[PDB]
Amino acid sequence: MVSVSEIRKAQRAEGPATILAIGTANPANCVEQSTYPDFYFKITNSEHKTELKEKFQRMCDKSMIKRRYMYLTEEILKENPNVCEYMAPSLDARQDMVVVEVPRLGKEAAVKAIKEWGQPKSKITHLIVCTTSGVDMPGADYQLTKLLGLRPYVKRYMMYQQGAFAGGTVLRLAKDLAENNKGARVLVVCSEVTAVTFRGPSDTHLDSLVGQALFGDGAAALIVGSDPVPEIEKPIFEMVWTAQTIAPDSEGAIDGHLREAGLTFHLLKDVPGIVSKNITKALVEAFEPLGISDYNSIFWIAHPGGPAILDQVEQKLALKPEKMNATREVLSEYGNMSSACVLFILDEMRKKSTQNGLKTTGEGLEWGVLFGFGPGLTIETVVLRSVAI
Amino acid sequence: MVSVSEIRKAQRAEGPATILAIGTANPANCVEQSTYPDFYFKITNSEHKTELKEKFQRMCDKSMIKRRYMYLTEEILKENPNVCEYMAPSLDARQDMVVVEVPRLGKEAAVKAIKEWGQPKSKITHLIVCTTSGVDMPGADYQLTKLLGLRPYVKRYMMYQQGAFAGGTVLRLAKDLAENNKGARVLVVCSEVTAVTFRGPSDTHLDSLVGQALFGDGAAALIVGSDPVPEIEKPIFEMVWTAQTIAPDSEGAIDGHLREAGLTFHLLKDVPGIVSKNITKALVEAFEPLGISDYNSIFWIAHPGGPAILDQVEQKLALKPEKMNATREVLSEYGNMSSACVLFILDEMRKKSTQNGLKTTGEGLEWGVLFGFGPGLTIETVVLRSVAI
Ligand SMILES: CC(C)(COP(=O)(O)OP(=O)(O)OC[C@H]1O[C@@H](n2cnc3c(N)ncnc32)[C@H](O)[C@@H]1OP(=O)(O)O)[C@@H](O)C(=O)NCCC(=O)NCCSC(=O)CC(=O)O
Ligand SMILES: CC(C)(COP(=O)(O)OP(=O)(O)OC[C@H]1O[C@@H](n2cnc3c(N)ncnc32)[C@H](O)[C@@H]1OP(=O)(O)O)[C@@H](O)C(=O)NCCC(=O)NCCSC(=O)CC(=O)O
Repeated sequence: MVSVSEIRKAQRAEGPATILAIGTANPANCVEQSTYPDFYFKITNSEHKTELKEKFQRMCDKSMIKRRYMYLTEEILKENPNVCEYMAPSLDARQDMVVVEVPRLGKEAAVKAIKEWGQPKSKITHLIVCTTSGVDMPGADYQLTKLLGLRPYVKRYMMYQQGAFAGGTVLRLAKDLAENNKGARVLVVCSEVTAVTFRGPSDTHLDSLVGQALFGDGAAALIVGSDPVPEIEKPIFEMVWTAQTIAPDSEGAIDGHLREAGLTFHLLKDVPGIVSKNITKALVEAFEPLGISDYNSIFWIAHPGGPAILDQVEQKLALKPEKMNATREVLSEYGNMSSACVLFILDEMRKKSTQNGLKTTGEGLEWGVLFGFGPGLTIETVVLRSVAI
Repeated sequence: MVSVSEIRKAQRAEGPATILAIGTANPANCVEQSTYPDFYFKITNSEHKTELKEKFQRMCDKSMIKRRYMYLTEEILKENPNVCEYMAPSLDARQDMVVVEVPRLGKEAAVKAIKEWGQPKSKITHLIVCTTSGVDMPGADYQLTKLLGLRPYVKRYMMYQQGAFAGGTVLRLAKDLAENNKGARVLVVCSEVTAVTFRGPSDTHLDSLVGQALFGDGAAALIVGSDPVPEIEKPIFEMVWTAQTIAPDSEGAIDGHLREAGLTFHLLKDVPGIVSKNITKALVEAFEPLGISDYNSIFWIAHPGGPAILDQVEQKLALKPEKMNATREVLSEYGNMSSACVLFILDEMRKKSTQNGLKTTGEGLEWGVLFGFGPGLTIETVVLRSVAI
């Protein structure tokens, strides 16, 4: 009797998944980078490690980060000496921080996105939450449903322990949820808190130390939907095509293990080298089908894992220095916020484009690319189209 | 110049997401339930806790589980006393087990699904991995990509710390990935290992104790795609509609926290009561639009969190005793395997339907329902259509 073909035709959306609102938030504690080496070596009781402190000073001076926002404060760190050690049992304390802070910070960003969107939160049909900081059951998706008062029947996607490429992963996921479901409006929240990875310095673990110069906190929220209601909703960017891949010869480039001493990273190859070496193949896969091969002709969003990734990509491709302006401005004012970074960069780009009277939200250009980089080594690619004005 | 409308039309699939292959696997160690109370109280050094052992005997006798498969053995447990205690620092040891066992067991199930499917593994475009046992970076999705030799550009969805409703969550996700992307073939793997939750008994934590009578290990893998190639591929079930909701008055019904002592569950209400009280609303949302209100007329798959959930649902709705046969057979022969359970039940159902000469893979019936239950309290609903023969 019942036709599945008819149900399927009626159930799906028609146009491209579109970003309709972006909102961000960060912990209130602003930590200057200029003074961080002194602060970090003093709070971890490592002032005697003179040569290591000099190496960390050089890491901070080359970071290209001016400041970062951290949930962790001097007072919290003084109450948690095992978090200040390089390797001490401390997961319970870290989890107690981040199981609450991830959804709290995500809530602030989401409220800002929902206000911009301007439509009832009862129209949110799907919720994607993403974090690399802590895990719990029910997860941060259930907590944000409760905190925001979303409908209990919101369809949830809890992306845990994902890593820094997952701002691209949540976009890749939201595209399919919005496009295959008529009326669907997806709230996307990436919320990342360094309390799980902060730890003291050790001279035989310099890969862990460079994370202490770069990682910062923040959350970003999006509303994503297909078939925007003209003039009620306001498109910012459209998603057109996505990919994910594992770079060859990158085994163990970025490992991260969640243990009794928290989350510890381990770096085993040359991340800037691997990303630079494999970015062109990612661009030809995305843009050869669209007939574009001039990579200065598109707008750019790249996860700023560190400044060397950006510099080597710019050099490899001969990007004009300005292509990475929005990326570098986020790195400078917030540091590497893992999965959220790329979403802050989208917000900076559209805000500066609009503020400065450019013709599109993608710096006056039509087509754009967003890249996430992280453990695997994984590269996430999202092809975007800007919107006029 | 470029038309996004044309790209979107060309990029999407046309028909309903279809399950094209199912494969399962379990650890080799088969643990009888009849003797488990003696084994478990002896291995955890709790033989002196006489009244608690009697309560556990009653839990096991009412479980309706005949046997379970466990990665954990007597030899492993004897090497890990802190895993045998109710609450001892042990996450590092547990993580070391499950970061390897989750992908190993998932690989076995996936190979079986890929063999059934019969098509090149190079046609797998998307991979969803789901587990509640351990987390790592790169995740179990990267490990399975490597173990199976999938293409490096497979698009991955790593669902961590999800909980027992997530066999429904992976179906909900795979439906959108398959339906919105022409040609997409999704490998879905749920792989669940009790090494993260096993722990000794405590008479002030009886909610943790009932998990020790019920939780078992296993993995299940699916191939999901839209637009199956007639007679090359072989549809088993079609997905038509999905939902997820949070039952009212269920705050803290099933909490699970991942700590330095591993994953510990905490039960605070009446799960069978909450599920039974809210299942009818879930069924009317799913089936009122299809015009069906006789819930014996559809085929059933329900997460067997415990036998009381099943009994109270059967009683509430006046299901014939046979509706839950496939569900109860899985509970009996494997116990509660968290997210994988529901996928084992789909395999049992289609195998028994085919074996016994019924007309469809859904026990001779056309429409069916699959439910996942877990932390939140969350209910996942997936509406399925069977396939002839
Ligand atoms: C660290 C940088 C900002 C510095 O770049 P520069 O080229 O400008 O600078 P430089 O060599 O003069 O100083 C950088 C400092 O890094 C340190 N350093 C140098 N060699 C290194 C090595 N192989 N192992 C670890 N750290 C190293 C030294 O202290 C050195 O200063 P000196 O030797 O002179 O004292 C850049 O390397 C960077 O962007 N790398 C980031 C690549 C990446 O892995 N980031 C991904 C996320 S981090 C990660 O850890 C993820 C995670 O854990 O999940
Ligand atoms: C445990 C059962 C198999 C037993 O059911 P019966 O009705 O047949 O039996 P019964 O009362 O005679 O014995 C069941 C035993 O459960 C124990 N028991 C009874 N009262 C309980 C309570 N409120 N707290 C905890 N456990 C309880 C007692 O030992 C009792 O035996 P006696 O008192 O006579 O010694 C059933 O309750 C069940 O299916 N519950 C499962 C509901 C659910 O929560 N499962 C979700 C996953 S578990 C979870 O823990 C998830 C997780 O942690 O993530």
